[PDB]
Amino acid sequence: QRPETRFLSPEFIPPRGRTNPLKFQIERKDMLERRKILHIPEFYVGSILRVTTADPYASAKTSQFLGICIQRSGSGLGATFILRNTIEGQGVEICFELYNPRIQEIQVVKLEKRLDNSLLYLRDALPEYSTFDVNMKPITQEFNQEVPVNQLKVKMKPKPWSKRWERPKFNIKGIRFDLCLTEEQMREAQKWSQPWLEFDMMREYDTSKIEAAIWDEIEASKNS
RNA sequence: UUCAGACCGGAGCAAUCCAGGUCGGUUUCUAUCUAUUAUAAAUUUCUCCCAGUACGAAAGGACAAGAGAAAUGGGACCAACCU
Ligand SMILES: [Mg+2]
Ligand SMILES: [Mg+2]
Ligand SMILES: [Mg+2]
Ligand SMILES: [Mg+2]
Ligand SMILES: [Mg+2]
Ligand SMILES: [Mg+2]
Ligand SMILES: [Mg+2]
Ligand SMILES: [Mg+2]
Repeated sequence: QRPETRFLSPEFIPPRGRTNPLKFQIERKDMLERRKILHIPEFYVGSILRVTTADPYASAKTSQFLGICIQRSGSGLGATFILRNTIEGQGVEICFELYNPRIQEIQVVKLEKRLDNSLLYLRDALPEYSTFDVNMKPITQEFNQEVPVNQLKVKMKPKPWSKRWERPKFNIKGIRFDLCLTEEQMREAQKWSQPWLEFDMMREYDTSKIEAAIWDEIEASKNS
């Protein structure tokens, strides 16, 4: 059995603006020129990575970092992702540019999908979830063609949290809300819900034409 | 401060009073007329040097020239970040 679904790195998806499509073919040709030197592996928010940077100021030019991918955003050449880790008890985040020429090797130790598409809420979660072993070895993939969905509820510090996570606009399934909240506050949070949004139709973003076109563009670019 | 209430010194037999303190106390306008409603052509630090040299018995110790960084003020703009 060969389950086959093509994972397109999220920054090959052009934004909704009215920008002239000529711009996007340029960015694509550049970042696809970049793909051929530095190899960029798949990963998702929740997946654990280790990046090697060229560091001008250190003695060993290589700087090593390891953490969770908390969120990604961008498009074209300006793609970025954010790593999070606790070193010695200090919470540390880094923002990396995917296509930046300073980055030498990216390495995936654990490929994983956690329930929410961004976790900034690991800021208010207890220190365990942000801690990782600097030296852990890459734990490989069995080619199940199923990226494992780890459903893990989290514990949080007492309020306030850097954002209000209980409220509907965030759609957080990952947080454990029974232990961290009271019924009153769970009714409060329901006053900000906007039920009609999922049914808004016109607010929906259509892709697939573009998907076919640019995927064909990537095939065509690998061939040559 | 500056009215109406109120205490506390004091002054008056009192009513009341002292540019003496203290607490409290309504801030109204829908613009008729005149006036007016975006051109540009930078300013300042602090470093780095020079040169620890010129200057003085030593102790302390420069400008000028030349490379950098900022900050503020003009004019803009969202690839990223952040809202
Ligand atoms: Mg905050
Ligand atoms: Mg009296
Ligand atoms: Mg009052
Ligand atoms: Mg008063
Ligand atoms: Mg007034
Ligand atoms: Mg008029
Ligand atoms: Mg008016
Ligand atoms: Mg400015």
